Amino acid sequence: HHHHHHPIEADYLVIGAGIAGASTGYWLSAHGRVVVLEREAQPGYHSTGRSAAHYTVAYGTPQVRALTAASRAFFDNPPAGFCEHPLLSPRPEMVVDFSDDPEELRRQYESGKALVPQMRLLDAEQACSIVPVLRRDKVFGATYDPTGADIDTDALHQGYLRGIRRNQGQVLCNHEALEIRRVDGAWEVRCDAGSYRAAVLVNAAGAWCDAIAGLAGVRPLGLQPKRRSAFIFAPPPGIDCHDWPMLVSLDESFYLKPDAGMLLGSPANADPVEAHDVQPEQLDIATGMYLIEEATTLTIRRPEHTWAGLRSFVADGDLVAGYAANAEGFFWVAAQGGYGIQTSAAMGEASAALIRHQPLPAHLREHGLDEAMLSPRRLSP
Ligand SMILES: Cc1cc2nc3c(=O)[nH]c(=O)nc-3n(C[C@H](O)[C@H](O)[C@H](O)COP(=O)(O)OP(=O)(O)OC[C@H]3O[C@@H](n4cnc5c(N)ncnc54)[C@H](O)[C@@H]3O)c2cc1C
Ligand SMILES: N=C(N)NCCCC(=N)C(=O)O
Repeated sequence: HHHHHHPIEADYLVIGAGIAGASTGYWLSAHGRVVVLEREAQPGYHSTGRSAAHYTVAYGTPQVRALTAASRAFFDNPPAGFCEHPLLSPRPEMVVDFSDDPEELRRQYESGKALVPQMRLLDAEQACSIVPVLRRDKVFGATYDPTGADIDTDALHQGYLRGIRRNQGQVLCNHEALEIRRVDGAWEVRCDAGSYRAAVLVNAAGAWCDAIAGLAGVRPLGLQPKRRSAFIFAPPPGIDCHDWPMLVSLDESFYLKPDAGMLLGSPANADPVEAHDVQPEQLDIATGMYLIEEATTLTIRRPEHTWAGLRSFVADGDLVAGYAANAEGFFWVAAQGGYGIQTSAAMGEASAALIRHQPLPAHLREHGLDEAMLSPRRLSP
Protein backbone atom coordinates (compact mmCIF):
# COMPACT_ATOMS: atom_id res chain seq x y z
CA HIS A 1 0.00 0.00 0.00
CA HIS A 2 2.82 2.61 0.08
CA HIS A 3 4.15 3.96 -3.21
CA HIS A 4 7.42 2.67 -4.57
CA HIS A 5 9.21 3.52 -7.77
CA HIS A 6 9.20 1.01 -10.58
CA PRO A 7 12.05 -1.51 -10.09
CA ILE A 8 15.45 -0.69 -11.54
CA GLU A 9 17.31 -3.42 -13.48
CA ALA A 10 21.10 -3.75 -13.44
CA ASP A 11 23.82 -6.35 -13.95
CA TYR A 12 25.43 -6.11 -10.51
CA LEU A 13 23.96 -4.65 -7.32
CA VAL A 14 26.74 -3.71 -4.85
CA ILE A 15 25.68 -3.33 -1.20
CA GLY A 16 28.06 -0.85 0.48
CA ALA A 17 30.02 2.08 -0.97
CA GLY A 18 33.12 1.81 1.27
CA ILE A 19 36.51 0.88 -0.21
CA ALA A 20 35.30 -2.70 -0.86
CA GLY A 21 32.14 -1.83 -2.82
CA ALA A 22 33.75 1.14 -4.53
CA SER A 23 36.83 -0.81 -5.75
CA THR A 24 34.78 -3.80 -6.92
CA GLY A 25 32.19 -1.51 -8.56
CA TYR A 26 34.99 0.46 -10.27
CA TRP A 27 36.36 -2.64 -12.03
CA LEU A 28 32.86 -3.99 -12.82
CA SER A 29 31.50 -0.74 -14.19
CA ALA A 30 33.15 -0.91 -17.65
CA HIS A 31 31.44 -4.23 -18.32
CA GLY A 32 27.83 -3.86 -17.21
CA ARG A 33 25.28 -1.79 -15.30
CA VAL A 34 26.52 -1.21 -11.72
CA VAL A 35 24.27 0.13 -8.95
CA VAL A 36 25.88 0.71 -5.57
CA LEU A 37 23.43 0.93 -2.64
CA GLU A 38 24.77 2.72 0.43
CA ARG A 39 22.89 3.12 3.75
CA GLU A 40 24.56 6.32 4.92
CA ALA A 41 24.37 9.81 3.47
CA GLN A 42 28.11 9.57 2.59
CA PRO A 43 30.10 6.54 1.29
CA GLY A 44 33.06 6.73 3.71
CA TYR A 45 31.33 7.17 7.08
CA HIS A 46 32.31 3.72 8.47
CA SER A 47 35.64 1.91 8.30
CA THR A 48 36.95 3.44 5.08
CA GLY A 49 36.89 6.91 6.67
CA ARG A 50 38.48 5.71 9.94
CA SER A 51 41.79 4.10 8.95
CA ALA A 52 45.43 4.95 9.69
CA ALA A 53 45.78 5.41 5.91
CA HIS A 54 49.03 3.33 5.65
CA TYR A 55 50.44 0.81 3.17
CA THR A 56 52.62 -1.92 4.70
CA VAL A 57 53.49 -5.11 2.78
CA ALA A 58 54.77 -7.21 5.74
CA TYR A 59 51.50 -7.17 7.63
CA GLY A 60 48.73 -9.77 7.91
CA THR A 61 48.64 -13.37 6.67
CA PRO A 62 50.38 -14.52 3.44
CA GLN A 63 47.22 -13.96 1.35
CA VAL A 64 46.96 -10.39 2.70
CA ARG A 65 50.59 -9.68 1.89
CA ALA A 66 50.09 -10.91 -1.70
CA LEU A 67 46.97 -8.72 -2.18
CA THR A 68 48.83 -5.67 -0.80
CA ALA A 69 51.90 -6.27 -2.94
CA ALA A 70 49.71 -6.74 -6.03
CA SER A 71 47.90 -3.41 -5.38
CA ARG A 72 51.01 -1.21 -5.49
CA ALA A 73 51.14 -0.95 -9.28
CA PHE A 74 47.69 0.66 -9.39
CA PHE A 75 48.38 2.98 -6.48
CA ASP A 76 51.65 4.25 -7.95
CA ASN A 77 50.44 4.56 -11.54
CA PRO A 78 46.62 4.61 -11.79
CA PRO A 79 44.88 5.15 -15.14
CA ALA A 80 44.88 8.59 -16.68
CA GLY A 81 42.06 10.60 -15.28
CA PHE A 82 41.65 8.48 -12.14
CA CYS A 83 42.78 11.20 -9.69
CA GLU A 84 44.51 14.64 -9.64
CA HIS A 85 47.43 13.95 -7.30
CA PRO A 86 49.64 11.01 -6.27
CA LEU A 87 47.84 8.42 -4.14
CA LEU A 88 50.90 7.39 -2.10
CA SER A 89 53.39 9.47 -0.07
CA PRO A 90 56.59 7.94 1.31
CA ARG A 91 56.30 6.69 4.90
CA PRO A 92 58.66 3.87 5.93
CA GLU A 93 57.56 1.65 8.80
CA MET A 94 59.73 0.98 11.83
CA VAL A 95 58.63 -1.92 14.02
CA VAL A 96 60.36 -1.55 17.42
CA ASP A 97 60.98 -4.28 20.00
CA PHE A 98 59.93 -2.80 23.30
CA SER A 99 59.71 -6.14 25.12
CA ASP A 100 63.19 -7.70 24.52
CA ASP A 101 62.20 -10.61 22.27
CA PRO A 102 65.11 -10.99 19.86
CA GLU A 103 63.76 -14.29 18.53
CA GLU A 104 60.50 -12.63 17.51
CA LEU A 105 62.27 -9.62 16.10
CA ARG A 106 64.50 -11.90 13.96
CA ARG A 107 61.46 -13.91 12.83
CA GLN A 108 59.71 -10.75 11.65
CA TYR A 109 62.83 -9.45 9.95
CA GLU A 110 63.44 -12.68 8.03
CA SER A 111 59.75 -12.95 7.09
CA GLY A 112 59.57 -9.35 5.97
CA LYS A 113 62.81 -9.40 4.05
CA ALA A 114 61.65 -12.35 1.93
CA LEU A 115 58.81 -10.06 0.69
CA VAL A 116 60.68 -6.75 0.87
CA PRO A 117 64.36 -7.10 -0.03
CA GLN A 118 65.16 -3.64 1.31
CA MET A 119 63.91 -4.46 4.83
CA ARG A 120 66.61 -3.85 7.45
CA LEU A 121 67.34 -5.09 10.97
CA LEU A 122 68.20 -2.16 13.25
CA ASP A 123 69.93 -2.06 16.60
CA ALA A 124 68.46 0.04 19.41
CA GLU A 125 70.80 3.00 18.64
CA GLN A 126 69.63 3.06 14.99
CA ALA A 127 65.94 3.02 16.00
CA CYS A 128 66.51 5.93 18.41
CA SER A 129 68.36 7.92 15.71
CA ILE A 130 65.26 7.71 13.47
CA VAL A 131 62.67 8.59 16.19
CA PRO A 132 64.75 10.51 18.74
CA VAL A 133 61.96 10.76 21.35
CA LEU A 134 62.25 6.99 21.96
CA ARG A 135 63.46 6.01 25.43
CA ARG A 136 66.71 4.08 24.81
CA ASP A 137 66.12 1.85 27.86
CA LYS A 138 62.83 0.65 26.39
CA VAL A 139 64.21 -0.18 22.92
CA PHE A 140 65.80 -3.54 22.00
CA GLY A 141 66.05 -3.30 18.17
CA ALA A 142 63.68 -2.80 15.24
CA THR A 143 62.84 -3.71 11.69
CA TYR A 144 62.76 -0.93 9.07
CA ASP A 145 60.79 -1.08 5.80
CA PRO A 146 61.90 1.75 3.48
CA THR A 147 59.01 0.96 1.09
CA GLY A 148 56.05 1.85 3.35
CA ALA A 149 53.68 4.56 2.21
CA ASP A 150 50.86 6.79 3.38
CA ILE A 151 47.70 6.44 1.32
CA ASP A 152 45.44 9.38 0.36
CA THR A 153 42.41 7.31 1.18
CA ASP A 154 39.80 9.90 0.28
CA ALA A 155 41.39 10.50 -3.13
CA LEU A 156 41.53 6.76 -3.75
CA HIS A 157 37.98 6.13 -2.59
CA GLN A 158 36.54 9.08 -4.52
CA GLY A 159 38.52 7.96 -7.58
CA TYR A 160 36.87 4.53 -7.54
CA LEU A 161 33.41 6.09 -7.09
CA ARG A 162 33.94 8.66 -9.84
CA GLY A 163 35.12 5.85 -12.16
CA ILE A 164 31.82 4.04 -11.57
CA ARG A 165 29.83 7.15 -12.45
CA ARG A 166 31.91 7.83 -15.58
CA ASN A 167 30.97 4.33 -16.75
CA GLN A 168 27.24 5.15 -16.26
CA GLY A 169 27.02 3.31 -12.97
CA GLN A 170 25.01 4.71 -10.07
CA VAL A 171 26.24 5.33 -6.53
CA LEU A 172 23.11 5.79 -4.38
CA CYS A 173 23.49 7.04 -0.77
CA ASN A 174 20.56 6.96 1.63
CA HIS A 175 19.67 3.61 0.05
CA GLU A 176 19.92 1.08 2.87
CA ALA A 177 19.14 -2.44 1.67
CA LEU A 178 16.13 -3.35 3.84
CA GLU A 179 15.04 -6.63 2.24
CA ILE A 180 16.78 -9.03 -0.16
CA ARG A 181 15.00 -11.80 -2.05
CA ARG A 182 15.76 -14.09 -5.00
CA VAL A 183 12.80 -13.40 -7.36
CA ASP A 184 12.40 -14.44 -11.01
CA GLY A 185 16.11 -15.24 -11.56
CA ALA A 186 17.48 -12.13 -9.99
CA TRP A 187 18.39 -10.81 -6.59
CA GLU A 188 15.86 -8.09 -5.67
CA VAL A 189 16.80 -5.52 -3.06
CA ARG A 190 14.15 -3.34 -1.45
CA CYS A 191 15.28 0.15 -0.36
CA ASP A 192 12.84 2.60 1.27
CA ALA A 193 11.77 4.29 -2.00
CA GLY A 194 12.02 1.42 -4.49
CA SER A 195 13.60 -1.89 -5.46
CA TYR A 196 16.62 -2.93 -7.53
CA ARG A 197 17.15 -6.19 -9.43
CA ALA A 198 20.24 -7.88 -10.80
CA ALA A 199 21.52 -11.40 -11.44
CA VAL A 200 24.48 -10.66 -9.13
CA LEU A 201 24.35 -9.33 -5.56
CA VAL A 202 27.80 -8.12 -4.42
CA ASN A 203 27.91 -8.10 -0.64
CA ALA A 204 30.48 -5.39 0.24
CA ALA A 205 28.80 -4.25 3.45
CA GLY A 206 31.87 -4.09 5.73
CA ALA A 207 31.14 -5.19 9.29
CA TRP A 208 27.53 -5.79 8.13
CA CYS A 209 28.31 -8.47 5.51
CA ASP A 210 26.79 -11.29 7.63
CA ALA A 211 23.72 -9.08 8.33
CA ILE A 212 23.21 -8.79 4.54
CA ALA A 213 23.53 -12.60 4.19
CA GLY A 214 20.87 -12.85 6.94
CA LEU A 215 18.42 -10.72 4.88
CA ALA A 216 19.07 -12.95 1.87
CA GLY A 217 18.82 -16.34 3.61
CA VAL A 218 22.49 -17.15 2.83
CA ARG A 219 24.71 -18.91 5.41
CA PRO A 220 27.02 -16.32 6.96
CA LEU A 221 30.77 -16.47 7.14
CA GLY A 222 31.26 -15.90 10.87
CA LEU A 223 32.62 -12.35 10.47
CA GLN A 224 33.84 -10.73 13.67
CA PRO A 225 34.02 -6.92 13.78
CA LYS A 226 36.74 -5.63 16.10
CA ARG A 227 37.02 -2.06 17.45
CA ARG A 228 40.25 -0.11 17.03
CA SER A 229 40.48 3.44 18.40
CA ALA A 230 42.86 6.19 17.35
CA PHE A 231 43.53 9.83 18.21
CA ILE A 232 45.35 12.91 16.94
CA PHE A 233 47.46 15.07 19.23
CA ALA A 234 49.92 17.95 18.97
CA PRO A 235 53.68 17.30 19.25
CA PRO A 236 55.53 19.19 21.99
CA PRO A 237 57.02 22.51 20.94
CA GLY A 238 60.48 21.91 19.49
CA ILE A 239 59.79 18.37 18.22
CA ASP A 240 59.84 18.35 14.34
CA CYS A 241 58.25 15.01 13.68
CA HIS A 242 57.10 15.60 10.10
CA ASP A 243 59.39 12.98 8.58
CA TRP A 244 59.21 10.25 11.25
CA PRO A 245 58.29 6.75 10.00
CA MET A 246 55.18 4.88 11.03
CA LEU A 247 56.33 3.52 14.44
CA VAL A 248 54.71 0.24 15.62
CA SER A 249 55.57 -1.94 18.60
CA LEU A 250 56.65 -5.52 17.87
CA ASP A 251 53.58 -6.95 19.62
CA GLU A 252 51.24 -4.35 18.04
CA SER A 253 50.55 -2.81 21.49
CA PHE A 254 50.53 0.73 19.99
CA TYR A 255 51.50 2.76 16.98
CA LEU A 256 52.40 6.37 16.25
CA LYS A 257 52.66 8.16 12.90
CA PRO A 258 52.87 11.80 11.72
CA ASP A 259 49.67 13.19 10.22
CA ALA A 260 50.62 16.32 8.48
CA GLY A 261 51.83 18.43 11.39
CA MET A 262 50.17 16.43 14.13
CA LEU A 263 50.68 12.90 15.53
CA LEU A 264 48.30 9.95 15.16
CA GLY A 265 48.44 7.46 18.01
CA SER A 266 46.55 4.23 18.68
CA PRO A 267 46.53 1.38 21.20
CA ALA A 268 46.10 -0.88 18.10
CA ASN A 269 43.22 -2.70 19.82
CA ALA A 270 40.91 -5.39 18.45
CA ASP A 271 38.01 -5.61 20.89
CA PRO A 272 35.25 -7.87 19.49
CA VAL A 273 31.94 -6.03 19.04
CA GLU A 274 28.72 -6.13 17.00
CA ALA A 275 28.47 -4.16 13.75
CA HIS A 276 27.37 -0.62 14.70
CA ASP A 277 28.50 3.04 14.39
CA VAL A 278 31.38 2.51 16.75
CA GLN A 279 32.71 5.23 19.03
CA PRO A 280 36.04 5.40 20.84
CA GLU A 281 36.25 4.09 24.39
CA GLN A 282 37.99 6.25 26.97
CA LEU A 283 40.03 3.24 28.17
CA ASP A 284 41.27 2.70 24.61
CA ILE A 285 42.48 6.29 24.29
CA ALA A 286 44.01 6.39 27.77
CA THR A 287 45.88 3.10 27.10
CA GLY A 288 47.34 4.36 23.81
CA MET A 289 48.47 7.63 25.45
CA TYR A 290 49.98 5.78 28.43
CA LEU A 291 51.99 3.43 26.19
CA ILE A 292 53.33 6.29 24.05
CA GLU A 293 54.30 8.27 27.18
CA GLU A 294 56.14 5.21 28.56
CA ALA A 295 57.99 4.38 25.28
CA THR A 296 58.95 7.99 24.42
CA THR A 297 59.63 11.34 25.98
CA LEU A 298 56.36 12.74 24.52
CA THR A 299 53.74 14.11 26.85
CA ILE A 300 50.21 14.27 25.45
CA ARG A 301 47.99 17.06 26.68
CA ARG A 302 44.62 16.34 25.14
CA PRO A 303 43.56 14.98 21.77
CA GLU A 304 42.24 17.14 18.97
CA HIS A 305 40.37 14.22 17.43
CA THR A 306 39.37 10.73 18.60
CA TRP A 307 37.55 8.01 16.79
CA ALA A 308 37.18 4.25 16.47
CA GLY A 309 36.41 1.99 13.54
CA LEU A 310 35.72 -1.65 12.82
CA ARG A 311 38.29 -4.11 11.42
CA SER A 312 36.30 -7.21 10.51
CA PHE A 313 37.76 -10.73 10.25
CA VAL A 314 36.88 -14.33 9.52
CA ALA A 315 38.50 -17.13 11.44
CA ASP A 316 41.71 -17.48 9.35
CA GLY A 317 42.42 -13.76 9.02
CA ASP A 318 42.30 -13.77 5.23
CA LEU A 319 40.02 -11.70 2.93
CA VAL A 320 37.06 -13.23 1.12
CA ALA A 321 36.18 -12.62 -2.56
CA GLY A 322 34.01 -15.30 -4.15
CA TYR A 323 30.52 -16.62 -4.90
CA ALA A 324 28.69 -18.24 -2.04
CA ALA A 325 28.46 -21.99 -2.44
CA ASN A 326 24.87 -23.06 -3.14
CA ALA A 327 23.54 -19.46 -3.42
CA GLU A 328 23.52 -18.52 -7.06
CA GLY A 329 24.63 -14.96 -7.81
CA PHE A 330 25.57 -14.00 -4.21
CA PHE A 331 29.16 -12.76 -4.17
CA TRP A 332 31.09 -11.96 -0.98
CA VAL A 333 33.59 -9.06 -0.84
CA ALA A 334 34.34 -9.34 2.85
CA ALA A 335 36.71 -9.78 5.80
CA GLN A 336 38.95 -6.83 4.85
CA GLY A 337 40.31 -6.88 8.44
CA GLY A 338 43.02 -4.23 9.00
CA TYR A 339 43.94 -4.19 5.34
CA GLY A 340 41.04 -3.03 3.18
CA ILE A 341 42.56 0.17 1.87
CA GLN A 342 46.01 -1.25 1.01
CA THR A 343 44.57 -4.34 -0.67
CA SER A 344 41.73 -2.57 -2.48
CA ALA A 345 43.17 -2.36 -6.01
CA ALA A 346 43.89 -6.10 -6.14
CA MET A 347 40.69 -7.05 -4.33
CA GLY A 348 38.57 -4.84 -6.60
CA GLU A 349 40.20 -6.21 -9.76
CA ALA A 350 40.11 -9.83 -8.58
CA SER A 351 36.53 -9.65 -7.29
CA ALA A 352 35.26 -8.06 -10.50
CA ALA A 353 36.99 -10.71 -12.63
CA LEU A 354 35.53 -13.53 -10.54
CA ILE A 355 32.03 -12.01 -10.52
CA ARG A 356 32.29 -11.96 -14.36
CA HIS A 357 33.49 -15.60 -14.43
CA GLN A 358 36.87 -14.53 -15.81
CA PRO A 359 40.30 -15.82 -14.84
CA LEU A 360 42.26 -13.64 -12.46
CA PRO A 361 44.46 -11.21 -14.41
CA ALA A 362 48.09 -12.32 -14.93
CA HIS A 363 49.59 -9.64 -12.74
CA LEU A 364 47.52 -10.86 -9.79
CA ARG A 365 48.39 -14.51 -10.50
CA GLU A 366 52.10 -13.54 -10.64
CA HIS A 367 51.81 -12.33 -7.06
CA GLY A 368 50.76 -15.78 -5.81
CA LEU A 369 46.97 -15.22 -5.84
CA ASP A 370 44.33 -17.67 -7.05
CA GLU A 371 40.62 -18.16 -6.87
CA ALA A 372 40.66 -20.80 -4.13
CA MET A 373 42.68 -18.72 -1.66
CA LEU A 374 40.04 -15.97 -1.98
CA SER A 375 36.93 -18.22 -1.89
CA PRO A 376 34.57 -18.46 1.12
CA ARG A 377 34.59 -22.24 0.47
CA ARG A 378 37.89 -22.52 2.33
CA LEU A 379 36.22 -21.62 5.64
CA SER A 380 34.43 -25.00 5.63
CA PRO A 381 35.15 -28.72 5.74
C1 LIG B 1 41.80 2.61 13.44
C2 LIG B 1 41.90 1.86 12.10
C3 LIG B 1 43.13 1.78 11.44
C4 LIG B 1 43.21 1.11 10.24
N1 LIG B 1 44.42 1.14 9.51
C5 LIG B 1 44.45 0.74 8.18
C6 LIG B 1 45.53 1.03 7.36
O1 LIG B 1 46.49 1.75 7.72
N2 LIG B 1 45.46 0.47 6.06
C7 LIG B 1 44.45 -0.31 5.57
O2 LIG B 1 44.50 -0.85 4.47
N3 LIG B 1 43.35 -0.53 6.39
C8 LIG B 1 43.38 0.00 7.66
N4 LIG B 1 42.24 -0.21 8.43
C9 LIG B 1 41.19 -1.12 7.91
C10 LIG B 1 40.21 -0.43 6.93
O3 LIG B 1 39.60 0.69 7.60
C11 LIG B 1 39.08 -1.42 6.57
O4 LIG B 1 39.67 -2.70 6.19
C12 LIG B 1 38.30 -1.00 5.31
O5 LIG B 1 37.88 0.36 5.48
C13 LIG B 1 37.02 -1.85 5.21
O6 LIG B 1 36.29 -1.34 4.07
P1 LIG B 1 34.83 -1.91 3.77
O7 LIG B 1 34.43 -1.28 2.49
O8 LIG B 1 34.79 -3.38 3.95
O9 LIG B 1 33.94 -1.32 5.00
P2 LIG B 1 33.17 0.08 5.19
O10 LIG B 1 34.02 1.24 4.78
O11 LIG B 1 32.61 0.07 6.56
O12 LIG B 1 32.01 0.05 4.11
C14 LIG B 1 30.86 -0.81 4.25
C15 LIG B 1 29.67 0.02 3.84
O13 LIG B 1 28.52 -0.86 3.82
C16 LIG B 1 27.41 0.01 4.14
N5 LIG B 1 26.27 -0.86 4.52
C17 LIG B 1 26.17 -1.69 5.61
N6 LIG B 1 24.95 -2.27 5.65
C18 LIG B 1 24.26 -1.80 4.58
C19 LIG B 1 22.97 -1.97 4.10
N7 LIG B 1 22.05 -2.70 4.76
N8 LIG B 1 22.62 -1.34 2.94
C20 LIG B 1 23.48 -0.56 2.30
N9 LIG B 1 24.71 -0.29 2.75
C21 LIG B 1 25.10 -0.94 3.89
C22 LIG B 1 27.97 0.80 5.34
O14 LIG B 1 27.15 1.92 5.66
C23 LIG B 1 29.37 1.15 4.81
O15 LIG B 1 29.46 2.42 4.18
C24 LIG B 1 42.11 0.47 9.66
C25 LIG B 1 40.90 0.55 10.33
C26 LIG B 1 40.78 1.25 11.54
C27 LIG B 1 39.39 1.38 12.19
N1 LIG C 1 51.96 -1.79 9.88
C1 LIG C 1 52.07 -2.73 10.82
N2 LIG C 1 53.08 -3.62 10.70
N3 LIG C 1 51.25 -2.85 11.84
C2 LIG C 1 50.14 -1.99 12.25
C3 LIG C 1 49.25 -1.58 11.10
C4 LIG C 1 48.00 -0.82 11.53
C5 LIG C 1 46.86 -0.97 10.50
N4 LIG C 1 47.01 -0.78 9.26
C6 LIG C 1 45.51 -1.03 11.21
O1 LIG C 1 45.38 -0.11 12.03
O2 LIG C 1 44.77 -1.94 10.65
